[PDB]
Amino acid sequence: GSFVEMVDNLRGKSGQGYYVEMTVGSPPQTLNILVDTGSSNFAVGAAPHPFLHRYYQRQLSSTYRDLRKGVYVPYTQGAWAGELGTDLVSIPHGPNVTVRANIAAITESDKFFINGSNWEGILGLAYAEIARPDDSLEPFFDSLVKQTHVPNLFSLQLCGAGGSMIIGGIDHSLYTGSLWYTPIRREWYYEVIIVRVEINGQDLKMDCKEYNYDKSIVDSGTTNLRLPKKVFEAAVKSIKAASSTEKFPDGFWLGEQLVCWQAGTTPWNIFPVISLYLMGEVTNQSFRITILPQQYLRPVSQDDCYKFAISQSSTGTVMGAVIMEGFYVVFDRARKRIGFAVSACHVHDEFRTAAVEGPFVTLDMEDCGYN
Ligand SMILES: C[C@@H](NC(=O)c1cc(COC(=O)[C@](C)(N)Cc2ccccc2)cc(N(C)S(C)(=O)=O)c1)c1ccc(F)cc1
Repeated sequence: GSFVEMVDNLRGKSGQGYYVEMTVGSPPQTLNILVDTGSSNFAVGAAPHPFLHRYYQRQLSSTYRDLRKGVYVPYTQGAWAGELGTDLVSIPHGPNVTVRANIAAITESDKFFINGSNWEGILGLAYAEIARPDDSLEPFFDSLVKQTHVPNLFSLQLCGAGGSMIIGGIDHSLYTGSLWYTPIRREWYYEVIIVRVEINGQDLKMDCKEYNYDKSIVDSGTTNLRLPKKVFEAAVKSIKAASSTEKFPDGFWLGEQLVCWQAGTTPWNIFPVISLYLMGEVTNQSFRITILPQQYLRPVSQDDCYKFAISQSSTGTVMGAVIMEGFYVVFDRARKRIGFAVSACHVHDEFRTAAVEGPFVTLDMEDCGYN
């Protein structure tokens, strides 16, 4: 394939975030940067921190331009403060371009950086609406598309227990079967609409408005599949019922307790598959993505310890790495849609595999979204 030099450009594996190398300033300073579709700021550690191996030294960059303005970014998890500026930025294993991008130099942070994660900054790939301080701070990908001829599209293959970020296109070696597209409802987060949920083929039978209450977003920088409280509770009762060939403590289903098995003995087969039906591109048409326990049970000697990685949220549905590790995911910004196909690297067994299937007939899907 023609995008071959972008294949395998992501690292992670320790399970603490997927990062790409980005080269900033002049002379070059290369740092490991978290690939984050749940936010819209490009920011790098710019001062020593106990969890950082390296950081951005602005004094050493001749092309750095201080915007003389501060920035504070609080996330769902963690927060940071820094200084705004612009500098030259390239991705040595991404597109063959260099852009002048907004960069936040992080000087202070709380519960943001992760010990042993090996990433030192974050690349917010969502839209300007959710950028801080405000939507006038052009996100990196917006700069890329305005300044170059790189097509307005990227795609992500996250390989769980690195992966690929293809910028400007799609690489067919990264997936099997067909790509299925769901509309981006609104360009702020990567917002989508979930129309039905099944556990082992059994409908959860909740009003679809509950699935997207507040919103449903795709976020490569969130570990879990996060579900609204009412949805989470129903899903857990259903998953418990379907996996009742063995029992687990209450706190396991809450993420508070881990269960471990002897190496290579995890009874994947006793846990159900989970299907999310997403709005399709044609009227009354949907498709479904199906994940295995290998996706939603995340590994933490001779002992294989796992955390249940479906959790509750009060800010709507978040399709994090639990979802993304099953699939090659196409963020087709030019056509305002997100595609899913079975990943060439998703973790599975000889009996079951992740799936993307359709089409299905689903009526009144427009009703499912929150206003
Ligand atoms: C970086 C790291 N991400 C996390 O640990 C993580 C991140 C968020 C909020 O995440 C967010 O608010 C942002 C938009 N992704 C920004 C961000 C905040 C902090 C760290 C990195 C990026 C929430 C949660 N949960 C509350 S949870 C346990 O329900 O998933 C877990 C990660 C990402 C992907 C992976 F495969 C593995 C680790």
